[PDB]
Amino acid sequence: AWINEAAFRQEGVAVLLCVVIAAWLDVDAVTRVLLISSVMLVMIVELLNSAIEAVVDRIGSEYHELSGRAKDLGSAAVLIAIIDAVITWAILLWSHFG
Amino acid sequence: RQEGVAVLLCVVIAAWLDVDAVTRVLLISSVMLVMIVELLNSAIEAVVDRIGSEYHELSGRAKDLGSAAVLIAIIDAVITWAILLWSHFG
Amino acid sequence: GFTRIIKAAGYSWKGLRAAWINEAAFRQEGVAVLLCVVIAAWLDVDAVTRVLLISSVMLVMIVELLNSAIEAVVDRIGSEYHELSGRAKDLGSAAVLIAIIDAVITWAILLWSHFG
Ligand SMILES: CCCCCCCC/C=C\CCCCCC(=O)OC[C@@H](O)CO
Ligand SMILES: CCCCCCCC/C=C\CCCCCC(=O)OC[C@@H](O)CO
Ligand SMILES: CCCCCCCC/C=C\CCCCCC(=O)OC[C@@H](O)CO
Ligand SMILES: CCCCCCCC/C=C\CCCCCC(=O)OC[C@H](O)CO
Ligand SMILES: CCCCCCCC/C=C\CCCCCC(=O)OC[C@H](O)CO
Repeated sequence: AWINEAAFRQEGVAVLLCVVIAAWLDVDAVTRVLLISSVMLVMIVELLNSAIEAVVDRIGSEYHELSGRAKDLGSAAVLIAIIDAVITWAILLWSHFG
Repeated sequence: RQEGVAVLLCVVIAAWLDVDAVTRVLLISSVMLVMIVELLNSAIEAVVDRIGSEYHELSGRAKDLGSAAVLIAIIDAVITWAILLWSHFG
Repeated sequence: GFTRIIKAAGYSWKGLRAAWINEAAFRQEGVAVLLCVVIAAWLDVDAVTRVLLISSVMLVMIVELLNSAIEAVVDRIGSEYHELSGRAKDLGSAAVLIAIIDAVITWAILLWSHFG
């Protein structure tokens, strides 16, 4: 039901492409696992974030400081996850094709 | 809890196999990740239920989203074990 | 598309800033994580090992943030004791601890192999 939204689609596709790319690369096994897991974690974390966003919104439209805060914190996690993935790919591919 | 059974076993098997430390860290973390995601999913369910037993579009949305996260974590785990065991026994 | 990023980035900054400003323990964890990343970056190890040392402490930060987000929600609903509120927090806290243990182990194991 949730898959049919422009934000999740654009997100799922990026990750999915990375997994596909990671499956084609001529890298050793552990590197391949690290390339795939890192981007999948992005998707996992984004899903939990959106889940939290849903709960907040479920409570209602009336703004509360802690409502904004839960979403910010959620967003921050997605950001750290993405940075983790960027760092992971950078280090492992530089090592490999550099 | 039978998740810890599945978990301990994965930890046992990973401990038993003659793999290097890096491989062993990945076999274990991939399983630990499923547990972290499940506990966070469960926490989100706890909150959805704390708000009300009554149905709401957004309450089900939250639960579907958390559940999809657990699934992706499980898939990540299966892929990790497949790839590493294939390579270990390659 | 461009704005989704810009918006989310700004929320992310507010989240980090809020977590930092509100708890000493969060700041101290941030210091620990940053020291760990820096050490991992300045260490004579292969790339995969470097990535594991780094991603393991990052995960700690990720689960810390998600869990604090859940706490924010619980606290938002009511200050009153409620079984499901205590439970949400208990579960979330379990998650954070596992992430931390996984990290300590990951570093213990990998640093043993390299140095020992
Ligand atoms: C060689 C190609 C890959 C290079 C390495 C980098 C790949 C891994 C990094 C990112 C993939 C996930 C991106 C998520 C989509 C996104 O931006 O979401 C923004 C908002 O929607 C968040 O709410
Ligand atoms: C002679 C043969 C030796 C090799 C035998 C290989 C056996 C592999 C056994 C287990 C791997 C499991 C990977 C998925 C982890 C997972 O699913 O975590 C549990 C949760 O999903 C529970 O909800
Ligand atoms: C590669 C490392 C990426 C990050 C790794 C994870 C650790 C992140 C640690 C802290 C998050 C940002 C903290 C912001 C600092 C802050 O709030 O100062 C006070 C001012 O706001 C007052 O006006
Ligand atoms: C986000 C969009 C990215 C778009 C990128 C476009 C350019 C293609 C780059 C890499 C693909 C893999 C290419 C290398 C495959 C490779 O290493 O193959 C060796 C062996 O033959 C494998 O068995
Ligand atoms: C129940 C079975 C689940 C099956 C899940 C499929 C996972 C797809 C991942 C990679 C595709 C490429 C194949 C990877 C094989 C492999 O070990 O690659 C590492 C090293 O490159 C080896 O040298």
